[PDB]
Amino acid sequence: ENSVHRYKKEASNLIKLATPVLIASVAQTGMGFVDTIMAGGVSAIDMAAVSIAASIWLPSILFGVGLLMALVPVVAQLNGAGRQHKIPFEVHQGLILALLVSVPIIAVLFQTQFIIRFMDVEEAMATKTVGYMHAVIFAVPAYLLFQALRSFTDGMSLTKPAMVIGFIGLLLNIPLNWIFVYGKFGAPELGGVGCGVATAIVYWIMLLLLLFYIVTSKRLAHVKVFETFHKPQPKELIRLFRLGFPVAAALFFEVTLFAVVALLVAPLGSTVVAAHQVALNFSSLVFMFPMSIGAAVSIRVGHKLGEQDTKGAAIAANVGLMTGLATACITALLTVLFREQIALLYTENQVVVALAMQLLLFAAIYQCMDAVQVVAAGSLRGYKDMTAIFHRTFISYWVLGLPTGYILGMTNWLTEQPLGAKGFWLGFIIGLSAAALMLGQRLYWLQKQSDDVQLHLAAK
Ligand SMILES: [Rb+]
Repeated sequence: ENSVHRYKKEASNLIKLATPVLIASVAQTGMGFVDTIMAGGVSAIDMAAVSIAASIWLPSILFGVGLLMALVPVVAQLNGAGRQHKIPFEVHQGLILALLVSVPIIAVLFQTQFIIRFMDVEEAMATKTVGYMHAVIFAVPAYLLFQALRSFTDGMSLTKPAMVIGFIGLLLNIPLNWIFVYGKFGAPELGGVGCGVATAIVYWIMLLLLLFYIVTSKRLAHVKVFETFHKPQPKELIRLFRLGFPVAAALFFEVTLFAVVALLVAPLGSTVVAAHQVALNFSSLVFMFPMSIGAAVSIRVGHKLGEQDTKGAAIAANVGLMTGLATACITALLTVLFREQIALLYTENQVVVALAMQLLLFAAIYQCMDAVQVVAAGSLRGYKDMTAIFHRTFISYWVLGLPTGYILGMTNWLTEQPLGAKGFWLGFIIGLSAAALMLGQRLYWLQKQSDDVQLHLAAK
């Protein structure tokens, strides 16, 4: 029984979600730069590049409040095989809040879009172009919710819709852009106006997968149909909040903090690229990896949580964990080689490859400890309120990390080190391996007794 049944089902479960979830990222990122940079990038005169950049930036924060409307969707809990129903209303409910948020964000949207801060050039251009192409990315989150139930939750959990709008999504974007970003066959557009239009068509397709793969459930029924408002479930939404609030600010409010530091500590040279290029890019993607595992094990841990209420921990926990280290490990320890050519990455010259190669190094290891931090956290703890204190945990490694890490760049500015820039980039890792330690002492919390339905007695 020891490890036998563990790695067995552990392995399985993870992958069924693994491959799914992974490909999905290829959507986000894949589609992301694809139709985005491709056209509105080397076309609106690179004024497509930097312009559309700040564009979806603002959105970045937004999509943030969006994950709040996603841990709700981990609520794929009430199907521990138990209430394989009651979820339909639980869901419909979420979806509502979906809109009840996108709008609270449209505000921020329209207005600042008209305000920017300066008048560079992205103004007019990106500004309102993607501007109403953003009204588009409000109807997107609605779909996002669908994904909640299906996509990830997938009724019980059959994360397949990934590759659905996945391979299908990115595909579409491409030509939709072509003809629109300029193409012309009813109207020829511009870069920002482009990536943007491509976007309208996105939540379009998304809806497609929405209704479709969901109310069609080629395999199941036990679905939706009649729904309604709510004030107390919307108080449970205040729980969808007091669960989603701990994630929204976390990952994204933090997203701003992330931004903060680096920049602040980005005047440390032309390295900007080194740092920027290296770290950011490559990493971001390897990060994309362990995060994949998370929501898998996060949901996977959340379904096995609800059956006989067995040992999903050692499983989902000790499993998911054990493996991301591989991926982190494997990706990290494979990363090592790829420096030089990876370095290339952003098509240029020697431009940092050396220190880049060095900075490159920093990432491999981050990916490592980062991985560990992700998983446990957002996943196991991602189950519920842990999300509340996984959040606390979040900033614990933050303030400690960064200031410690910048003051590491700055320790050069203090004690002493071979390169304050690279090195400060590093202090950041300290943060992630630091917080990564933090959720470990969240070691289930005394593990689970019957304080499990207690988490769902404050979550139910
Ligand atoms: Rb990061």
